[PDB]
Amino acid sequence: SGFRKMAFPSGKVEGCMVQVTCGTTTLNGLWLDDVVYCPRHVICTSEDMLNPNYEDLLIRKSNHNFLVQAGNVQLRVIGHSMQNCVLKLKVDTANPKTPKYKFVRIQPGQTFSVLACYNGSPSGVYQCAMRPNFTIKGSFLNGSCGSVGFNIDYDCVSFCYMHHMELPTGVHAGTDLEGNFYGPFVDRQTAQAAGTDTTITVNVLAWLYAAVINGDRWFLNRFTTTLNDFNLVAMKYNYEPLTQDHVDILGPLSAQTGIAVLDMCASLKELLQNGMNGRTILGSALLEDEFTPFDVVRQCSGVT
Amino acid sequence: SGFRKMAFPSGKVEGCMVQVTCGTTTLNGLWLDDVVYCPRHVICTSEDMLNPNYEDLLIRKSNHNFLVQAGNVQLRVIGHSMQNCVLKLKVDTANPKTPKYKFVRIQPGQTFSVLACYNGSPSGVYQCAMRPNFTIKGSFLNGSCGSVGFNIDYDCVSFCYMHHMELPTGVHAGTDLEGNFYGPFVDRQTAQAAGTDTTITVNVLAWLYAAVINGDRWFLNRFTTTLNDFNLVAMKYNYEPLTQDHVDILGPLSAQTGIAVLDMCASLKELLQNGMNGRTILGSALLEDEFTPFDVVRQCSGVT
Ligand SMILES: Cc1cc(CN(C)C(=O)NC2CC2)no1
Ligand SMILES: Cc1cc(CN(C)C(=O)NC2CC2)no1
Repeated sequence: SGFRKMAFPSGKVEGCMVQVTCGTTTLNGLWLDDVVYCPRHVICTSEDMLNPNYEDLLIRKSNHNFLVQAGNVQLRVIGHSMQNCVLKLKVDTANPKTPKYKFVRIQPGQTFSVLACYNGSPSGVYQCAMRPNFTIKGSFLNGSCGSVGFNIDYDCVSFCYMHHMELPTGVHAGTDLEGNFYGPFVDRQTAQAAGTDTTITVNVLAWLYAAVINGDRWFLNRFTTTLNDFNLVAMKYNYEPLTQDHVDILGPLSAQTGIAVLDMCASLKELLQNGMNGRTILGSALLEDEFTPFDVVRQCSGVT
Repeated sequence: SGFRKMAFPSGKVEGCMVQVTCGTTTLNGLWLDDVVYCPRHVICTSEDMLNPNYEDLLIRKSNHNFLVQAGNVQLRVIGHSMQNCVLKLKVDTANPKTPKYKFVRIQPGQTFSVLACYNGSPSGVYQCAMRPNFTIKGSFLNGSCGSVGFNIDYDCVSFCYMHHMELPTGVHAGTDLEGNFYGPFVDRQTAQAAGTDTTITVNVLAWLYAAVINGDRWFLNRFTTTLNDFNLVAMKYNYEPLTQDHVDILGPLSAQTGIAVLDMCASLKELLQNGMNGRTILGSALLEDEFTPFDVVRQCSGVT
């Protein structure tokens, strides 16, 4: 029993983190096979970041200008290319700790673990969601650039995020491992404002199911609703619309608890309209939206 | 910027987890050098757990009755002993992934990371505190027994907790790595009720400092207080008494922010008396107490 904001064990990713330095800029790289992936930011001065022309800045850079250090051993760079907003540095040594891996582009509302790194060295691990406005709410200081987000399916690491930057509002933006930003963000130090950070409704519902499974039941009410009625209330409270696809995804939690998804929606509707009245659910005074239905099943079933 | 509930990178501990089976009971062991540490519970049936005599149960057990598997390779048990509530199984192979390590007994209010494991396999990592009633609020299913809690200082893992059991209230109790329970708990399936789960005041203050550093400042007020005045309010709200030792520990955060500790106490006093009025601090609607002053400095400074 008990329900925690749980990250994947980070060991497989720790084995992939390196330091990348270009001139005076140091950040983190991801070493998979004989390729180090890092933000193309590695080539900018902070001056450059106001209006960088990355193709033009990159002409001035040779293989030997990219210093890649794995622990306290230097890797030899034998090639480099820009793919979207990442650099791929070809090194002469395959990472011997390369796990089975994939590159995946996640959807908003999907959760993942972040291994926060500085100078190629892991500092901590925490669990994030891709927000509906394609930001994440991370913990990243200067030097954390190139830290990665990931899911693990048994022995396969799915890399979904690389950290590039902090918006003036102190929320975070980054890319998939093909170098494509999530959302409309660019790797330039300019006016970039996030859209509405809506609540990930299907995740809140999943977490309410987790609460019931773990004995927190006070919020269960005598009502039901419909998707259309619930969605009118969702819209008013800046919750994402709930679709039949979300209802289908919550089916196994519905089955395990015997609470119909639309009944849990009606409980959630009352919590939105009435508030918590100073009560807590799984030690929270707000409705948690950074657990997916898959996360709740995993943590409630003990998957390794 | 941003502030997350962050665990230590788990790789160094992942390398130490094994499966221990005795008869029909499987749980997790910690493999350091040529010793596997596991809950003495490994020898009980669930029937046994109602009133176990561990010395008597252990007479019936030989080295060959303890099955230790590291990945899919069996370790040879060449000796076994009971130390308090843990078994030490001597194996014929030193763990080649043994990190630098210490065994430490933490105080209430100290935080640590838990690597939740099942069948010797890591499932997740999350951050815990030793509660003032010597419980922890974990996420542990059947089979999670022997999962460990730890801190890391650069390259040295300090092991502070091993998971033994769940109280009927769904909170958790365990031992240090010498096999001594935190608090008054015993490894028997009996009436064990936790005392008052008070709030770790010095940790709340640390987290309010983290909030100020990260731009959440709305709760800063025009008041100050004294330790004695604050403590009258703390007692009323089931907060731990704040000592001058806690004030001293918060000194560096005081210095960094320029908010006197007693001023932050007065802000906290107003939050206790007035509530949050539906506002959040670092994305929380309650006062978080599972960050130590050391945690806040570490996460705010980017220590690896
Ligand atoms: C603060 C903060 C920084 C970041 C990522 N970033 C832009 C950097 O690390 N820049 C340094 C490496 C040249 N995210 O939040
Ligand atoms: C639920 C729950 C279980 C636990 C730890 N424990 C008692 C076990 O794993 N018992 C199984 C191994 C024989 N903590 O919470």
